[PDB]
Amino acid sequence: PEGPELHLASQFVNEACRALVFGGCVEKSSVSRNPEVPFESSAYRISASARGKELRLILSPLPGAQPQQEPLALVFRFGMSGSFQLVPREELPRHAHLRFYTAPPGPRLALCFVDIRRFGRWDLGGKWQPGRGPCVLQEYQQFRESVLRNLADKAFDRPICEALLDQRFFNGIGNYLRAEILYRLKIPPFEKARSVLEALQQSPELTLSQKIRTKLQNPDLLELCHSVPKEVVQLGGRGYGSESGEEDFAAFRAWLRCYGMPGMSSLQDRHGRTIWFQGDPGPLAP
Repeated sequence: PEGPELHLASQFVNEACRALVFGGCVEKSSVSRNPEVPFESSAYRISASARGKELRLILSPLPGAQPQQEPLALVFRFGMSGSFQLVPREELPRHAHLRFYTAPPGPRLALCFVDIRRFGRWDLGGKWQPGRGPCVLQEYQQFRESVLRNLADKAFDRPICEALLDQRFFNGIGNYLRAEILYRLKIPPFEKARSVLEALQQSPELTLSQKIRTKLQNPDLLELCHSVPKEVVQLGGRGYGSESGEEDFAAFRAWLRCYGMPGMSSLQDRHGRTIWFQGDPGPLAP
């Protein structure tokens, strides 16, 4: 999954859970190879945030809850089939591998991490993955600066379509977004990454008037690494976790200009991931 989905999933969790009280233990399926979550509280609130391709839950005991329990953070990576679902307690999905149950009063519900393929992962603690860079959606200025300061890194000797998947520098960008972003600027996917980005490197250097004149109609690649996934977010509304998936995917399908589209070219990169593009593949093409 890519950054827009993580963000939209966090939004869903937070808003669905804002007034719910959970209670008891956190239950893992026997089959899941992820870690048991040691946690017990009579009354706790669940909140979420996202950063790139990760989602962080925070489990926060409420006043007077027993036994004593510190807040506990958990960071998820969904994999191909992971999701969060809020379901009636008697309707637990088959492949609900981690579950949180509401306490009374009110209907008996379960927040579930669901994942048929079992490629999703969680770890104990709030820590984001070591080395994953700033989120392209939520941390744009730090993301941009981390790329520009580090352009001498060997990551930028690679073709731009491969560098766009390096999560140290483009946390949140995956295979559909790299296609869409490079297509907007018609940058060949196998141009050398540093050659594409060099001209951006060394705010209130240029004034707003000067940026309106020269930059507004000419967004750069790092700008688009933020704005293109923001389009998907806006498009997603509050559909995550609801019954609107058929309408939502039809809208997504219509939004794509390049990925998987008729007439576009495709090649395999060094990791066997398919890059979609129009026109010249660039000099470093296989």
